[PDB]
Amino acid sequence: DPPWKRFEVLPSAPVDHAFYNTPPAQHTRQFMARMSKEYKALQSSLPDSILVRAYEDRTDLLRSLIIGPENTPYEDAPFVIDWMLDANFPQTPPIAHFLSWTNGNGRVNPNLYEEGKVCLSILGTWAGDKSESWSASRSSLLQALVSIQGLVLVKEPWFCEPAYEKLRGTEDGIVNSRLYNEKAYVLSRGFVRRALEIPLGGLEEELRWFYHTSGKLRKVLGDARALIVKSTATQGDAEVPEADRERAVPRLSSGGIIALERTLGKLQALQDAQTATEA
Repeated sequence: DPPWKRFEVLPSAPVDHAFYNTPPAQHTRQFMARMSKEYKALQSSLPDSILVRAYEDRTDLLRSLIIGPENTPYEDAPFVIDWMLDANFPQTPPIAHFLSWTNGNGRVNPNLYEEGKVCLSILGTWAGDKSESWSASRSSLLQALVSIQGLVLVKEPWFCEPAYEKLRGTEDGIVNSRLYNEKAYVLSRGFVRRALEIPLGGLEEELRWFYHTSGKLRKVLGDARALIVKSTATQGDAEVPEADRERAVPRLSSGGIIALERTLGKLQALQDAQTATEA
């Protein structure tokens, strides 16, 4: 009944799930009691910006949706991860397959690979970042999901690359952070397009409610169009205006404008179809 429920168990894993064709393993006797604790934590503590779906028929598969936070290149865009808990969960970390709707352009974040890999210590896939290593007694799916939102979908993701952290504040790191954020912003807009063009199993009504009923597609379109005007006004300038400092995405290049307007045609076409169906 609620249009935006943070945690729900649905009847059936969707056929579009990344792990739909991997048959479910047996799991230990303690697995189901552990999932009861995991569900209780998701229901109690997921923020409004993270949806999770579990399934009655596949107790080893989950799908999550994270909305990009405000004043990041990711703002208002949907990030979907398909999850598997293997036979050894929770001894072993959950397995993440990120849906990278990047079309060969590269990564949308240094830790979110185009083939689906998520590099975080809490997923057992990276050594020594600010997310803590996985362990059954400390860790949870909830903690994994808030680590992605809190440590990956950040304001200046270019520094998620460990080598580059030493360059904060420097003239080159500032320039490269802006260049990176311009690209992540344009690519993230394409994530809104993909999530709405191709119905996502178990998340169709939620996405429609967020982008249509609650007005976030209007916001995405308005923000992009306002950014095209400001980018046209400042296309030459050697330095960004003072009020636009501290903005995650202060301006776009000419090629980014064109790229963004390609996506706006598809996003406006989605709004137009919705406005039709309401007549």
